[PDB]
Amino acid sequence: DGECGGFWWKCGRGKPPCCKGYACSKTWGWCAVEAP
Repeated sequence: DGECGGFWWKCGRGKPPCCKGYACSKTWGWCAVEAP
């Protein structure tokens, strides 16, 4: 039961466990789906 964030949540270098398919970004300051 890994925790998941949302579509555009705020995160550091991947501290908060985002949802499957979502990636966090320290330069951006948030976590979202890795489309690009």
